[PDB]
Amino acid sequence: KVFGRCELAAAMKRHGLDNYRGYSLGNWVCAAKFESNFNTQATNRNTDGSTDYGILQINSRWWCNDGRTPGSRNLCNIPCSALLSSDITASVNCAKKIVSDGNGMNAWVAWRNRCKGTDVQAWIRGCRL
Ligand SMILES: O=S(=O)(O)c1cc2c(O)c(c1)Cc1cc(S(=O)(=O)O)cc(c1O)Cc1cc(S(=O)(=O)O)cc(c1O)Cc1cc(S(=O)(=O)O)cc(c1O)C2
Ligand SMILES: O=S(=O)(O)c1cc2c(O)c(c1)Cc1cc(S(=O)(=O)O)cc(c1O)Cc1cc(S(=O)(=O)O)cc(c1O)Cc1cc(S(=O)(=O)O)cc(c1O)C2
Ligand SMILES: [Cl-]
Ligand SMILES: [Mg+2]
Ligand code: NA
Repeated sequence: KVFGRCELAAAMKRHGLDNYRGYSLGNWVCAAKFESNFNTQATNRNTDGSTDYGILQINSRWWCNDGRTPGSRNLCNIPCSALLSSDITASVNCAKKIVSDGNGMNAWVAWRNRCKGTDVQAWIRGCRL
């Protein structure tokens, strides 16, 4: 599934991401934009044998189990396939875990490089939230 910005902003808000650990809603929408282009099916391979999965490109090295990332962790206690669902619930809950574990949103490369210190509110303006 591919979200529009306002659609994703609404879903994320419903899932309690707005101001989660101090990060306003637009940060989460912006991160999803540059990580996955709002695509729940997005996957990207890493040089360490891990894979980044789903709307927020959560990786199999630390956060989920894909059965093909030797020696990795599964700190969100989920199959990586759950991060590829049309329903963003697993992705959102795992992202909360990543952030609340003390990693910040800085965990997300694309967010750090393209969202942090920008007008992230642009991502939600004009939406009917
Ligand atoms: O894209 S929109 O934000 O305009 C939208 C609004 C409503 C919708 O019903 C939908 C989209 C369709 C829809 C989408 C999704 S999602 O893309 O996966 O996020 C999920 C649902 C859904 O009907 C199912 C659903 C989930 C939840 S949740 O437990 O909070 O995630 C709540 C609802 C759902 O229908 C109720 C609901 C809340 C809201 S509100 O944003 O809280 O006002 C709007 C609409 C609702 O149907 C009314
Ligand atoms: O990720 S967070 O938004 O939670 C965060 C907030 C602050 C932080 O200090 C950091 C993270 C740590 C941090 C990370 C990095 S990174 O490697 O690029 O991820 C860089 C810095 C940093 O403190 C250094 C730094 C850079 C910049 S920049 O010119 O925009 O690149 C600004 C600042 C920095 O400390 C000041 C600053 C701005 C911001 S703001 O989000 O732009 O308002 C938050 C915090 C800040 O310390 C307060
Ligand atoms: Cl915002
Ligand atoms: Mg990425
Ligand atoms: Na893993």
